[PDB]
Parts: sequence; C-alpha cells; structure tokens
Amino acid sequence: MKTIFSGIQPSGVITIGNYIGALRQFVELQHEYNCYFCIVDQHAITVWQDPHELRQNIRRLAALYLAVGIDPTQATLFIQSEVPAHAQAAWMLQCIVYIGELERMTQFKEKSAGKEAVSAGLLTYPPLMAADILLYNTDIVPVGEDQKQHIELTRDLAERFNKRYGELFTIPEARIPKVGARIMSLVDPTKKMSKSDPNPKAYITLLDDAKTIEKKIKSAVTDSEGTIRYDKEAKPGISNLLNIYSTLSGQSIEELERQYEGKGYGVFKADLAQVVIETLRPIQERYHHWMESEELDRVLDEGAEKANRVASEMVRKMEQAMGLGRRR
Amino acid sequence: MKTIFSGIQPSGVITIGNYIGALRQFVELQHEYNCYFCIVDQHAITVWQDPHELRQNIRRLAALYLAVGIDPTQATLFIQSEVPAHAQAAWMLQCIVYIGELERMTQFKEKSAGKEAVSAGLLTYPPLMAADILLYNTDIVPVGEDQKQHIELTRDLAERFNKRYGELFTIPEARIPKVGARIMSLVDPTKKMSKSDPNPKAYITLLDDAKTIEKKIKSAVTDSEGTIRYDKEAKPGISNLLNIYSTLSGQSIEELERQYEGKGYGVFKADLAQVVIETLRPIQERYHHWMESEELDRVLDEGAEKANRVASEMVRKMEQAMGLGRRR
Ligand SMILES: Nc1ncnc2c1ncn2[C@@H]1O[C@H](COP(=O)(O)OP(=O)(O)OP(=O)(O)OP(=O)(O)O)[C@@H](O)[C@H]1O
Ligand SMILES: Nc1ncnc2c1ncn2[C@@H]1O[C@H](COP(=O)(O)OP(=O)(O)OP(=O)(O)OP(=O)(O)O)[C@@H](O)[C@H]1O
Ligand SMILES: [Cs+]
Ligand SMILES: [Cs+]
Repeated sequence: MKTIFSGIQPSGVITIGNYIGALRQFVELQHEYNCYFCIVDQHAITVWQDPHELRQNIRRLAALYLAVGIDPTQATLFIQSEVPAHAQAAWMLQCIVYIGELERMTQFKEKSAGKEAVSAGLLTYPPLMAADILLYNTDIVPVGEDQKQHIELTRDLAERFNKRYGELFTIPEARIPKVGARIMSLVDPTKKMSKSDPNPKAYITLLDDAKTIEKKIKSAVTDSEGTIRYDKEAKPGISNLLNIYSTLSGQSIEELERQYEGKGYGVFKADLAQVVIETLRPIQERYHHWMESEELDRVLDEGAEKANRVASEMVRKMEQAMGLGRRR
Repeated sequence: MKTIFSGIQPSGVITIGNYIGALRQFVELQHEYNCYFCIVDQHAITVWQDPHELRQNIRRLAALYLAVGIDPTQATLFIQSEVPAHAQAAWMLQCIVYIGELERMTQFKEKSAGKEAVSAGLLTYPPLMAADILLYNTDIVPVGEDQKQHIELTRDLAERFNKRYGELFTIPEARIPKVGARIMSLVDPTKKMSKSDPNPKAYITLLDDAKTIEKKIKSAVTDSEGTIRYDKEAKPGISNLLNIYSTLSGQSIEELERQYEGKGYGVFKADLAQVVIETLRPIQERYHHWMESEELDRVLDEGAEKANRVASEMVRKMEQAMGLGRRR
C-alpha cells in the first residue's frame, strides 16, 4: 500500500488539539496505509525540557498512541532517537537546505520571538523533520495545518537531492483534515492550541480529569452576546468551542447552533465539558493499562527494530549517492 | 594516557600545509597519547563535492594517514560517517549552541562570502566538530591555527552541557604547533594554504609529482628585492617559502637566510622544490602500497569498530543526561 509517516513531539501531554487534528485519524489510516508513527524526542529538545519530564512524556505519548487504538501489528510506533538514521539523514539534508530557507520558516520566526539568543536546533528543526519523512519513502503525511509549510520544505529538499544526486526519495504530500486542523487555545482564540503553552488553561490534555476539564471549559474565552452561533472573526472563542463540540460529538455546527437557542453559554459549556470528558474516558482507562506494564516497552523495541531496517537502508543509499564513506 | 582527537576533511588531497600544521605531528603523538584520527567526510559535504571524487579522496586520505606513518595498532584511524554517534551528538549539541555563536564563526563568514544562498551545514559545521571531539573524552586537539576558534566553541559547549545536564564531558584544549601553524598559499601570501583552493597553484599536495612541485614553487609569488631574507609584512611570499624550507629541511630561518646571500630566487626555489620533492618521496611510495591492497579497508573497519564502542557509549550517556529515549 502507500506509506504514511507522522510524528508527535514529547514536549508535554498531547491536547484535544493534537487529537482532533492528527492522532484521531491515525486510528483509521493504520488500516488503509503502511504507517510509521513516531515519538519525535530529538525535536522536543530544540527547546528546553526537564530531563525527567521528557523521559516521562515520551513514555506517556507512547501509551496514548496505543490507548487511542494504534495497533502495534498494523502500524510501526517508535522513538526517533532510538533510530540513528534520523540524525544521519538530518545532517545530509542540512547540507542541501539553505539558511535562507530555514530563516523563513513560520514556526521558526514565531518560536524565535525577539528572544535574546536562540538554539540552532530551532533553525534546523526542518531538515530533521524532512529526514523523518523521507527515510521511509513516505507518500502521505497526515498532520494538522501548522506543519504544512515544513512539509513543503520537505518536498523541495527531496527534489533538490533527487536532481543533485539521482532519484532516491519519494515526494511526499501533506494530508490535513478539512475539519479541526487548527483547534485554538481556550484562552486566546487567535493562537493555536499548543501543548507547550505556558498557560495550562490554553489547552485540555488527553489526561486532564473531569474537574479540570470543567474549569478550562468554563474559563474559556467567549464573548458578550450570550449567542451560541458560529463566526470566526466575530466570536472566535465560541466558534472554536463549537468545532470541538461538533467534531467530538458528531453533530454539525448547525444542529448545535440550533440545540442552543434561547440557551446560554453556562449550559453550553457544562455540556461541552461532558462531551470532552466522555470522549477521553475510554482513552484514559486504556492509557492506565499501558503505563503499568512492560508491554509498552516491547512494542517500542519492535517498532525501533523495524524503523532501523528501513531507515538504515535509506541512509546507505543516500551516502552512496553523495559519496560518503565507502562502498557497502 | 591522555586522549587526543583530530580530523582531516576529505575535500581534496592534503597539502604540505595540512602536513606541516597537523598530520606531521600525528606520527609522534600517537606514541605519547591515546589518539583518534578521523577522515571527516560529513564535514566535507557542507560544501559541494562530486560523489565519485569524495569517495576517492576519502580512500586517499586514509592511505596518506597510514603512508606518513600512523600505526593502526597505536592510533585509531576511521571515517566519521561510519560512526553514527557523531551525527547523534552533533544534533544534541546543535540544541545547546546559539545561532549567534555559529553566525560569528570566522570560517563561516569567510566560507560564506556574499554568496547568494549558503547551505546550513556551513553554519552548523561547529557542533559536528564539537561532537567529533567531545565523544572521545578528548584532552588535546592537535590542529593548525585556523581551527582554534572552533575549538573554543567546542569548550563552551562542553561547559554549557555539563552545567545544564551534569558533568559528562572533558574540556578539551587546542594544541597548535609554534611553527608552521599557518602555511600560506603559494599564489597569495595573505590567504592560508587551503586544499580546496580553486587555484591548484595555491598549494602543493602530498601527491604532486616532481615536475608539478617544480612549477608551483617556481610560480610562487615572491617580490623584487631578489633578497632571501625573512619579513612577514614586507616579503610575505619569501617569508612563507622560508618556513616551508626551514620546517621541512631542519635548518633555521637564519641558516637559510645565510646560505642564500648574493644568491637569488631562481636557485632558492629550485632547491626548495627538491626539499619538498624528497620529503614526499617515501610518503608517496608507501601511499601506493596502501592503495593497491585490501589492507587499508581492514584498518578502517577496525578503526570504526573501536570508535563506535567509545562514542556510542557517550551518546547513551548524553541521552540519559538530556532525558532522550528510554532507560538503557
Ligand atoms: N491546535 C492544533 N489543532 C489541530 N492539530 C494540531 C494542533 N497543534 C498541533 N497539531 C497537530 O498535531 C501533531 C502533533 O504536533 P507536534 O508534533 O506536537 O508539533 P506541534 O509543535 O505543531 O505541537 P504542539 O504545538 O501541540 O506542541 P508543542 O510544539 O508546543 O510542543 C501534528 O501533526 C500537528 O500539526
Ligand atoms: N595552511 C595550513 N597550514 C598549517 N596547517 C593547516 C593549514 N590548513 C589546514 N591546516 C590544519 O590541517 C588540518 C586539516 O584541516 P581540514 O580538516 O582540511 O580543514 P581545513 O578547512 O582547515 O583544511 P583545508 O583548508 O586544507 O581544506 P578545505 O577546507 O579547503 O577543504 C587541521 O588540523 C588544520 O588546522
Ligand atoms: Cs496496514
Ligand atoms: Cs598509544
């Protein structure tokens, strides 16, 4: 079949944003495609991470990946750093990418605020993501909207290398969902829901408890009209909450706009909290099962084994094309 | 004993400049220290290289490394790309280095002329060189003068990581020779002798033949005084040629200034050509022996094996300190 690749950084617990925009579709896709799902830890470190917490977020993400229904026998789930080829590839691509191309990446100008001194791994994030993808001769990359641009740079780098050193890489394509590709922060509806938001009220994580979900939802930035209708420019808050409600419940923005008429925010929120609560209930229960057993580690071992064979073969080929090392 | 590390890029055939400033001292040091000598191929690719030529320069450098007297049983000689840990380390260090620190590297502002678009591997060269070094718990780095700054950045990165994530790395020290640390181009005595000089007349390679050496020496940029005396600012050409003559022959600048009095350039050069010719004669003969046998490959296999055990153990430790992957 066709091959898909997608990664999720172990920089916090994944949010209902990471779930709706990417992970949720992983559970279906793993049956239609040859899928590689990665815990991108080498990306996580482009920005400070407490060591103990990175270790634990890596193992939690793995458990959630499984908990939401990824089948270790249908998809290969693995940790990037456990596969050296990602760093080997990343360096070879860093050599054909242009500083100007890196400097212009949106995620880099954003993440690099006027902030005094930035780590180069923030500039060089993109070639590593290109490796992640190109290593597996990837066809489709199922990601939320924010990663689109990085994927285009991935494509340019594949084509650059192919015409510079001969056909080797497959030219991947992004696959952003038509709905819920950019879930916004509950605290500022102009910013995306980001799991590394300094303000925990910005996101709801897949591991948040009922009480906590009820508060973040309650606290969510709405407006004054007490009118439950969809408007992205007028009521960016209420719009966002509508989507989450839609995508998560099954109902359209309309059947929800209807259901909440002469009805106000207070109730609309307490219901959204229960929708999100119920959605995460089965997930969280399976999550606990995976966290208390050595089974998760076995999964990951076999996942790296499999990624190592495919990717290490691609590095050999790339080396052969560029003339690195010796004839093997 | 103490550990030394030094690398030589496979970007051309090494010059009498690379020989006088670094390689020559390798032959003695390998007995006093625990030495790792590397064919830095991943560095070579920060700038375009024809694949076939890179492959062949990698194997030639290996042969010269041996030919000049490096003893595979006293020093570990190996190819960087054959050891994944160099790229793994390089990425972890790219994450603690600062763009501003890279941007200010001398070799990067030079190599990055006003040139329209530069490859990021030219900005990121330094973290890879830091890995090369730090991976082996390196004490001394025997290099020519130009690499000094890169070594200081290496030191800052070691100290940065040690205080950020705990003591792990040894703080290396440079070891530049007092004599012949900056052999200059035969064609422009303001520029260093660089083996990737577009103008072949700029350098004499360890593989140049008698005829060729005789021309490059003859062509060498002198002056008008026809006076064989040492002056770095006045006669930068003649000064340089004096050094090469000194360091290579054994005689001081003085015994040479003396020997050439009422004597002119024409003869002083034809003699220098024979000094350089005779110096390279044994080297070149041993070089041919190493190029026509599978013995060179065995050397390199055992060299990578040995580098892989030491470096892979260091990556494990660095990962453990930063919290990457899982507990191993
Ligand atoms: N708000 C979002 N809505 C829908 N999809 C999203 C949203 N944010 C990210 N994704 C998609 O989730 C996947 C995992 O992303 P990632 O690997 O964590 O990288 P990111 O940088 O874009 O993620 P976060 O913002 O949540 O985390 P941090 O960077 O703060 O650590 C991707 O496929 C992504 O597009
Ligand atoms: N002109 C020189 N005189 C004395 N020593 C020199 C001179 N140039 C370099 N070295 C020392 O040689 C070693 C090998 O250097 P390298 O690994 O090739 O890197 P480089 O970039 O400084 O070397 P070249 O200039 O000759 O090659 P290219 O970059 O053009 O490919 C180092 O220990 C170095 O200092
Ligand atoms: Cs499948
Ligand atoms: Cs030794």
